[PDB]
This record gives sequence, structure tokens and C-alpha cells, in this order.
Amino acid sequence: KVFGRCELAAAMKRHGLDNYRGYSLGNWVCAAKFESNFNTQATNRNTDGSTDYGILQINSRWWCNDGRTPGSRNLCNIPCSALLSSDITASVNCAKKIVSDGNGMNAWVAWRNRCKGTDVQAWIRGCR
Repeated sequence: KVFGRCELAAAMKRHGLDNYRGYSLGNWVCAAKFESNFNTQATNRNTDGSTDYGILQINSRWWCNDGRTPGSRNLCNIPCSALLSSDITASVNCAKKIVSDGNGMNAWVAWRNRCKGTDVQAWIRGCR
């Protein structure tokens, strides 16, 4: 599923991402935009053989199991295919554990390079 800007903002707000660990809702929407273009089925292969999955491009190296990343961890305890669902529940729950491990949202390269230090509030402007 390809989410709308305000549609995803409402969904994320309901799952308790607004102000989670000090990060306003605008940051999460901005991250989703430049990681997957609001597409839940987005996948990308990394050089080391791992793969990013879903709306927030979560790495199979540490967080999920896809069965083809030798010597990797499954810290979110889910198959990576569950992150491609039209229901973002799995992706949100896993992202909460990632943002809490010390590095914050710096774990997402696109947020660090294209969202950090900008007016992220603009991403939720106009939404009910």
C-alpha cells in the first residue's frame, strides 16, 4: 500500500509515535517519505547481503529474519515479510525498539541526511 501524507500521519499518531522518545510526529513522516516514498512494499539490498524492508526500511542484519542473512540477529522477533504489510503495526513496534537503543533516529540514514535540522513540522501541516 502507498500511504498518503496525512493518512500516514494519522496512522502513526494512533500507534503512539508522536513525541516518542522526544521525536515529534513530523520527524517520522519525513523519515518515511525519503526511506520508502510512503510505500509499505519497498525493499532494498545492501552491500553486505542484508536487506531493508517496509515503510521505514528496517534492516535484516539486526532486527528481522528473512532467512538469507547469515549470522544476523532477530531483535524484533519477526519475519521480515511482516514489515511489508498494509498494516503498519509491526513496523511501528519494531521502530520503537530501534529508536530506544541509544542512537535515536540517527539509525535511519535518510532522516540524518534529509530530515535532521529541518522544519519537520511542515510534513504534518494541513492534516486533521
